[PDB]
Amino acid sequence: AMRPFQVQIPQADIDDLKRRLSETRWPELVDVGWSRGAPLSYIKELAEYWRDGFDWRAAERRINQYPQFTTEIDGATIHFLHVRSPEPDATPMVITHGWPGTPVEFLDIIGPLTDPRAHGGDPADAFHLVIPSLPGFGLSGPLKSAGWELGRIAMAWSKLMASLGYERYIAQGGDIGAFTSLLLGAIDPSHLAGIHVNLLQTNLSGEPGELETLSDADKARLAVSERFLDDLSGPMKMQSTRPHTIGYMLNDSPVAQLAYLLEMFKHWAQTENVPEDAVDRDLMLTHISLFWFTATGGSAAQAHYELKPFLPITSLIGRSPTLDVPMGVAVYPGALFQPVRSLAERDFKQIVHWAELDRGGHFSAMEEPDLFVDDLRTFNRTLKKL
Amino acid sequence: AMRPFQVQIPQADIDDLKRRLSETRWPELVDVGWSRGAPLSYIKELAEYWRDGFDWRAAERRINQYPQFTTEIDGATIHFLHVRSPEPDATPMVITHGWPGTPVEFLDIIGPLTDPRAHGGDPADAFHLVIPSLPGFGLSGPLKSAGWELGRIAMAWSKLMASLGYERYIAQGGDIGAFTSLLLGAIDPSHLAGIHVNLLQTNLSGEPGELETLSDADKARLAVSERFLDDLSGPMKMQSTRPHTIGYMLNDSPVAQLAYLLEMFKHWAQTENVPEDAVDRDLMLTHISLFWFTATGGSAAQAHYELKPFLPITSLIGRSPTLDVPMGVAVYPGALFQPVRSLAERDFKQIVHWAELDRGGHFSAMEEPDLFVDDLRTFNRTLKKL
Repeated sequence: AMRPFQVQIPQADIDDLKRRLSETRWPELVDVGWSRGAPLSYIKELAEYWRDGFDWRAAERRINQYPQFTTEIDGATIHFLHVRSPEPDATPMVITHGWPGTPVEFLDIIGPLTDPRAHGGDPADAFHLVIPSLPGFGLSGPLKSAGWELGRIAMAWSKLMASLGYERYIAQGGDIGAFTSLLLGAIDPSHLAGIHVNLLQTNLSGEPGELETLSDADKARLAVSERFLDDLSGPMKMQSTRPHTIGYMLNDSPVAQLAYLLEMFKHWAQTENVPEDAVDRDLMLTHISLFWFTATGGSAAQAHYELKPFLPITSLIGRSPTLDVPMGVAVYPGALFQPVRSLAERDFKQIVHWAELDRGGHFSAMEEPDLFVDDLRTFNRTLKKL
Repeated sequence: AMRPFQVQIPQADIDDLKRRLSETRWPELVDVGWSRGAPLSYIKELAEYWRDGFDWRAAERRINQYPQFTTEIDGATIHFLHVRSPEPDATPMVITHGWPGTPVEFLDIIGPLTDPRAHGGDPADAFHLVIPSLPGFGLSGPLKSAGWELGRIAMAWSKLMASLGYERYIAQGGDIGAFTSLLLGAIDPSHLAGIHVNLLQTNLSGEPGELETLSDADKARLAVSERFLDDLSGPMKMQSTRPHTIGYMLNDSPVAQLAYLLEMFKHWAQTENVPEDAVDRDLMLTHISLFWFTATGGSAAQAHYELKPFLPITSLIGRSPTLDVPMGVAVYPGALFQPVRSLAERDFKQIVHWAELDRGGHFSAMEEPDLFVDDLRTFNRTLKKL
């Protein structure tokens, strides 16, 4: 049974965040720009704005315009947005965030996807949207028990869609949400209209002849991963081994929680100089505040521990089980991993949609809502012609 | 010029630590023992003892019985203990900690090393001790500028010993202190009586015939490293890429700083169930408080960034430059890396002392002061016979 939910942060918690922000003990660090983490000049000014200018209550209102629910599945609380189109025949779609994600990434796409008529679009392009928070993340709240490996998440998701009455839906996502959607392919193929992933990593099989078949451009695309592995993989390594330790390090300092996530907003998102290049500052702070207020820094960190075998820091080699479900792929230029189509085609036998976009990074929908919407609309048009 | 120094933590800073401790926002985490970080039951009780029972002023007094100084070398403040033996002909020795080290590791060995006569030892075994804090660590205070690669540390150390009037000394250490001492071998061989390392990692060269020459036991010893690399390397990976981020995550929460270092006291030290198995709790909290009070969590983290090329997460392969300086090696069973003698002999041409101890981990002197003292005494006796 679905229990109506609204975000309502107690006033005392907001007061506590402001107190902690003004009392931050700022470290003495050398100025090397963003090279070793957020520079003091940037993070201090942002932290001050976070305290003095950011309007949490307004952000809370913007989120609460969307119907939300919580339900219990397999021993965990799951929070989700459920936004019905005014078109009854809209195509159901579950959009799943990854780490460090929240449904707030998707505020800018919800309107256009669910109500295209009101956004100058074709009413035939409508979706009904389900936007859940991963177990242990943000509004789903912290975990009371562990063991949430990918297959368990996928099983949960199929139960959710089934109990909402959706017998045919699209599974969409990036990062953890991409894996979840891909696993839905094996777990719930009879109810899956299609899978769409906006972040795809393609592994070499490890078999001899494969490399020779790749062009210089394919190989360069595979080597893109080297930036993440060398420079950006620290948080994933920490979370895949000691997520509790990360918890202690995020839960008791707002600036710690800020500084940690600024890494993704600077480098995972596609930026030039600052996070604001890619994402609106108030949206970013909304996203970040969710983690802080829900105190799920540590519980969310558990996901990397649970998904260790799937981590690119664990292995970049090996065929995935074959997948016959209609599939769409979107390649964002700033994505940390870049898929090679022929490697993708090796395992995924019904890729019906392959799009290469010219801007946007890791948080694709969040960074480039219009591109993302146009893309998903095109994909669904293709599905309907099958 | 050497400026007399004493540790004197302002009372307000102690009051601030107690306030922050009682106001800790404890994360909701599942109970999986130590598997994913410090369990809540352990860290909460320790944090309460830290606030209510631990006597910082007493720890401060114990440290201040040793003459200390600060001096400026190559643009950085260096703090050091300087403990002269009552034997004027004692052998000078510089003992260098690593990460996450402090001179407090050595309180239990200072007396026996400098004044063996008073400790039932032979006065001929005496050392004069120099015990510096690495640039950016603890009592040396945070860095105002970066660029502190190993060679720069070694150059600094040779300048320090020279200006203290020591024309012949032993360089001793583990971890960063081991590398520093080994580099002193190339940088200051005319003033080096010998090098002693209590943590030695031995790299394969990468050359063909080498593996065949190793016994099953040698190979098993090389594979010991797998525990560190798989399970314990997160903090080093984070610090080698984003030490500022780590800074923000340690500087504004005592419990964060506690939880982070508990990793080393649990797993790097040789324990069975708890840190207290290996190290006295009050000594541990003294060590940990140093980082907190000096606010050098972030500045110390810089060392992994600066020493990236030397990191075992970076490379485990390649010959080191040949070294002809008289060398001593001590192998502690709980050390994270275990040296193979024949690999050591490959590069180090005058190993005169090789000892295999039966207890103790990473913080060898701290965990097993009597073994460590007996070992260094034996080593120096060997040097004198050369």
